[PDB]
Amino acid sequence: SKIGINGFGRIGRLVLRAALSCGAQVVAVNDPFIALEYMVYMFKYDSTHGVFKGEVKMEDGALVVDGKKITVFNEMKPENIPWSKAGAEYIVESTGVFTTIEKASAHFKGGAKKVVISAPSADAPMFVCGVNLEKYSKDMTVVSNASCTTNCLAPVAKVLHENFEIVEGLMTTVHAVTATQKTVDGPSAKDWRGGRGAAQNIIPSSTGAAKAVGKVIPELDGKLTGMAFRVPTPDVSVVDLTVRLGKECSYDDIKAAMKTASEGPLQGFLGYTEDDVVSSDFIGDNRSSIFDAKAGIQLSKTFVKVVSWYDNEFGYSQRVIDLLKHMQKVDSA
Amino acid sequence: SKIGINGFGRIGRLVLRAALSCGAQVVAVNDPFIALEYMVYMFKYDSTHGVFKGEVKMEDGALVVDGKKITVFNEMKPENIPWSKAGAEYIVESTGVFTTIEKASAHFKGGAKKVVISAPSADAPMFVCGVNLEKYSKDMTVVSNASCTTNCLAPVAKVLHENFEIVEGLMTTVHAVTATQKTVDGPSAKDWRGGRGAAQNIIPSSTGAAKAVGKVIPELDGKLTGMAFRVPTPDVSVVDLTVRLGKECSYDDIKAAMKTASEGPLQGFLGYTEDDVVSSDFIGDNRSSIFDAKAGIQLSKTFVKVVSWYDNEFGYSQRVIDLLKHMQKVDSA
Ligand SMILES: NC(=O)c1ccc[n+]([C@@H]2O[C@H](COP(=O)([O-])OP(=O)(O)OC[C@H]3O[C@@H](n4cnc5c(N)ncnc54)[C@H](O)[C@@H]3O)[C@@H](O)[C@H]2O)c1
Ligand SMILES: NC(=O)c1ccc[n+]([C@@H]2O[C@H](COP(=O)([O-])OP(=O)(O)OC[C@H]3O[C@@H](n4cnc5c(N)ncnc54)[C@H](O)[C@@H]3O)[C@@H](O)[C@H]2O)c1
Repeated sequence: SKIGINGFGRIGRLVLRAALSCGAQVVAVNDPFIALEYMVYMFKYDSTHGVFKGEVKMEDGALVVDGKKITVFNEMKPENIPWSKAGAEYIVESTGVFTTIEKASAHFKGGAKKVVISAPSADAPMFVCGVNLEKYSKDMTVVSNASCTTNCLAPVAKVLHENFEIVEGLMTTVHAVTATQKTVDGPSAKDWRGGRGAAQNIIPSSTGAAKAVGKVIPELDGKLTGMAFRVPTPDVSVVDLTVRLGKECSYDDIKAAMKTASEGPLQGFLGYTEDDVVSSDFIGDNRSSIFDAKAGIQLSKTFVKVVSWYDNEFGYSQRVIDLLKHMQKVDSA
Repeated sequence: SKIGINGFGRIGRLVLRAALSCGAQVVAVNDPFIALEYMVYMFKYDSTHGVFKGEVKMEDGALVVDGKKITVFNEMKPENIPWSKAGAEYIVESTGVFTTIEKASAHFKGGAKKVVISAPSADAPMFVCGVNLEKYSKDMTVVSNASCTTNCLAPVAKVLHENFEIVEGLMTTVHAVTATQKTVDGPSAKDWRGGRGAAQNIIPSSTGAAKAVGKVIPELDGKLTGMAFRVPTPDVSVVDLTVRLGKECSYDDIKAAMKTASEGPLQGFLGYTEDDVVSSDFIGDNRSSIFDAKAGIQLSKTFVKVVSWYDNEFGYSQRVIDLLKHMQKVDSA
């Protein structure tokens, strides 16, 4: 394609990494609070996933990724930052704060052209590879890729709602740690989630599963809402989902619905292991939304329980890249 | 006496809790980030060491810590922040930045007088219990309380030296705790110490061991040096040591010298016990530096290896307080 990145730190690494092996092309990297030498060791060496490969070294004004000429920009606040340099018309922002068109688009001034991001957003285009279909078209400057939780779910709905329709359902996600969770105990910050923890506590926490879903698959777009529980589980996570249903259920029926369908188009999204209680392995299995039958599956007529999953950290990597290609083609096509 | 604190965070809780039960009088803590309501829940709230009795509450812009009317100060930078104002005559300091007369006296600025600090202090009076003896006189306005490690350590010498003089001492800490260590993997900041962990991956690193020890009896100063190992362990900690000396030995012999002497002057510092290898229990055992014969022991005549215990969180506290009383009385005199 041809792109650059906000935040060498988690999501990025792969974006860069996946874009390289996974998808493709060339670029540049934007990270004040991480320097040249670092980019190398850092991106190369990561606790969750293992190590890199290739060569993680800097030569000429920059870092050499499988020699695919790459660079680092220090800058705080995109504007400040070039981006013009290299010509990375398609940009991926991990970030945190940076949510919404302004700052996103702002990016443009410094350079940019198209912007697609890691994280939900109230104002601005919202997306994911699952149901995205026709949604995104040239009209577009910027778009977003559903949260770790969100992207995973959108898929689940499809076969359940479309095939089973769906009325009234709620949820929880037992999760693997994000940047935000701290060691020992102490302060915290916004929306709180009491930042008292790490190794000691199973921590209650919330989310925008509804909104995201709805917009990803409106119809739904209200018939859902959610919350969550964080554990020391560093990398990787699973979700529990609840629903009531019009067409009558058979646990045999459901997991199958997904399976057959699963086979289908969806691919980078789906899964279905009858296999057997896999904890949280995945973690670089190489799967998008990926679910299973049995697990803690349970059944009755109009009411049922289902559970799918995540391998967030990474998994998100592949559908941003997934989109970047869709995006790429779409726009310039 | 009369005190105030730099940053409601770890040490402080106790700093205060203790000073409250253990020592006394009262205070007002300093912190732009940590707020009013916040404080009470926070302090009162620690899975690690526990939950507080009495009651932690916010009134007329003050915290009611076991009644004893209390103040909270919102300033970034001491100088900036009042002191005297609230009647805070002695001031302990909970940070690394602030270490040294520069910022130190600063507190004086706002309105202090006596300063006492969590952590070593190359520039300025430095100290520990055992050796702290006469050392501390009105002469000084500010003194530094050694690191978690160091205080636990200084104990070693005392016995090793007087017991065997000693011409060669070295060491290793099985450590845990401290924020910097970030979840998963990323930046970290100055000095390296790789904040590349938590649960997965242990982290090499060095600090306050040999070097400092000296001031608490330089005699030894030189015949020593140190480095440390950190486990995902939240709180508690163990030190290992090695030395060669003037002899007359047996692991039995040694523990005995320390035991007897242990009882002796030192008491609230030292120990012995036994209990095979006990464990990292001592998480609020209720003692300073505490060691054990058995735990682990190795022997070769003019050379042996030993181990000790320092519950950093809870431990250092008693000792700083321990000093707050000494200091106090010391100067007023
Ligand atoms: N962490 C996950 O597992 C995960 C999963 C899915 C989505 N996300 C999304 O990723 C984003 C952050 O997650 P991450 O762990 O991959 O990020 P990260 O915190 O590891 O990235 C932040 C780092 O990027 C660099 N950076 C670039 N621009 C910066 C700026 N303006 N200010 C400060 N630092 C800047 C700095 O090195 C900074 O420390 C969030 O939007 C989050 O919702 C994260
Ligand atoms: N952690 C230990 O086990 C241990 C043991 C002995 C000594 N110490 C000493 O404690 C200090 C840090 O360790 P800790 O975890 O016990 O402390 P903490 O990090 O975890 O305490 C820091 C607190 O100060 C606040 N703060 C932030 N910026 C500040 C500023 N500019 N001025 C004042 N307060 C500010 C923070 O918000 C937080 O509440 C170091 O000086 C260290 O040498 C720690």
